[PDB]
Amino acid sequence: AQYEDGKQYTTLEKPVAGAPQVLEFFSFFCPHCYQFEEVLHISDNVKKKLPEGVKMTKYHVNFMGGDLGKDLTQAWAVAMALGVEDKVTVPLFEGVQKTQTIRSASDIRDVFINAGIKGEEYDAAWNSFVVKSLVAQQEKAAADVQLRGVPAMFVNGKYQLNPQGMDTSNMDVFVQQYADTVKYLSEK
Repeated sequence: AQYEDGKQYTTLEKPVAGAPQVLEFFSFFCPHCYQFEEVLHISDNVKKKLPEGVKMTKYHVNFMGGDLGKDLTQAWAVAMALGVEDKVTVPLFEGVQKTQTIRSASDIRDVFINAGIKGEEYDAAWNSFVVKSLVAQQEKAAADVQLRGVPAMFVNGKYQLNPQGMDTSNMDVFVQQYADTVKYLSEK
């Protein structure tokens, strides 16, 4: 067939109950994640082809970058809580990986301040239990899909995208295949 288990995607031995319909994992420290988001625009290309009524969820991971990596997961929680993901994703990626001007929790906060989030608003979110649960949710989701690496994407808690089974020659053909595969999986 055109889409095959073991080729464009794999199937989780242990399907995740109540998982987000489309779940992406990343780290702001992850070079391939920078490529996925800032050059390939995988998330956005996936979103453009998704069926009506299918939401995309994106979680950060702790295991790269030590203390700062965890600070970044907490800041991503803040971004989700405040609904400002599309204002901070690019400057966080660039701050960590392009300029390398993000070296502490304060440097992360500066990105939000510069993007127009009020200091009081950021600090209240940062120290909130809503954000602590969002951090825990991200960690629990990683456990649930038995996550080994990033970037990664899972559909309906059942299927794992397998980019190594797709074409890598033309970036653009790759991105289209990846996006087409997520849409196929969402309808499966």
